[PDB]
Amino acid sequence: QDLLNDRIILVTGASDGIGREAAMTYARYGATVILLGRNEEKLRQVASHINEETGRQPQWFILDLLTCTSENCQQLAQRIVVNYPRLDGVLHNAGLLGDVCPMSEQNPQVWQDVMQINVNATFMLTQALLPLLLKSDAGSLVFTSSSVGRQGRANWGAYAASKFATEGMMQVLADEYQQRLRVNCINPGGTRTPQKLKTPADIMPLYLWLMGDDSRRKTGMTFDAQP
Amino acid sequence: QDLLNDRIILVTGASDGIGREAAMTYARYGATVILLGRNEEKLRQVASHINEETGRQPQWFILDLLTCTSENCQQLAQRIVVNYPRLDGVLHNAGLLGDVCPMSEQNPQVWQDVMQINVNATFMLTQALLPLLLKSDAGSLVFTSSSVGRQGRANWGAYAASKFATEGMMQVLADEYQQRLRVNCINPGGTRTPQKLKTPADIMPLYLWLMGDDSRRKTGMTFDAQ
Repeated sequence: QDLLNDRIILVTGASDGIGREAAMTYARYGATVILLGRNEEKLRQVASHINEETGRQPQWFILDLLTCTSENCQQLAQRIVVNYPRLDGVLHNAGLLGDVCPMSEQNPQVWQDVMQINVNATFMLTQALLPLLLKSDAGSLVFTSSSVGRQGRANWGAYAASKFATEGMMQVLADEYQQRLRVNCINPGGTRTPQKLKTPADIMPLYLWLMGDDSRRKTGMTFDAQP
Repeated sequence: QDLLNDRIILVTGASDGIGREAAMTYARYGATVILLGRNEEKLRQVASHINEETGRQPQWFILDLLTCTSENCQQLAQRIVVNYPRLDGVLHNAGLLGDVCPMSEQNPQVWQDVMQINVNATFMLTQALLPLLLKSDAGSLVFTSSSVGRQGRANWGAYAASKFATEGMMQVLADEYQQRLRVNCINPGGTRTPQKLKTPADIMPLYLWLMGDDSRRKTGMTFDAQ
């Protein structure tokens, strides 16, 4: 089907399970996909597979969210502007889980890395990409949340803190961009990272819906890809 | 009165604003207060005023949440252990507001600093002080939140993200320390940097209540001062 024909969508963390699947799904539904990640070799392989499966070859760009500066993000936007006239969607799928252990045991360097990737670099990249999103007829900006971004639970430490921060950033952005951008979060749920869990392919309907026109009047919300 | 007699309470950001008022109020109600802050001159001043009002002189310790490492926080806790048998309360009042302006205009350096102070260093200091809090009969740990930690609103940028993170941290801690610590947030609301708004003295009732016995086994909650 053709939901995303003539839509240009950037996917971060594009080499991991959910990111790869989202990139492939968007391409299957007609999108021009841009892959972002740390490792050129993994991105090239993802792009090659998408091309084989869809006839569409995504371009890719390198950014390491753990260490990037705002200037690096601005340079990435500049590279995008040479080849693309707008972004219709940005899916922020990059992330670090970090330690799953009590607060008394959480490693402080790991905590700082989780916050730096999930919150600070995600913010910096969003800022760099807002002008391109504003050029869409209806840009859609999607962050990745978690159940522990809405109710903190024991052992989830930095990840929980970072996903609450993500919900808050999303809400601030949605308020600022009423009638200009749609800004929402997806909680993928527990995914096949065991036969008890759903696979990334199973949770794709919500990923598609948030990028297609059916969700144009939806902003400021957090959605569960499962339940 | 004597609500806080024989309670040892550590207050961060004690050298000004709400922190200074909370330290002075707790001491007036009988607490043994420990002042934490970045500025020695100001901490000495506050300690001197408290002594004038109570006849008991609080100790102070220097910690700068913008710059401190985990090891610095551990060393601070070692210094407290030399002087004190437990902590009955920790009130995290230190924070940075940062930029109030649209997300497209937020300065990324200021954003990083708001997150470092309000989230990372607040976490690292909490971690260092947990063993002391567990030595209380009923330790109470209190974070500072905001209305924009529950509903994000335009222009509040890093502060909002950091106060959302603060609510999440509080909730994780409250879940881990069920039946062991009281862990809650206070949203002070709009207070003194203006003549129209409440002063820090006016919002103290909630700050006292969370440290006194009448709030025992209230945990995992966020309160408006309000």
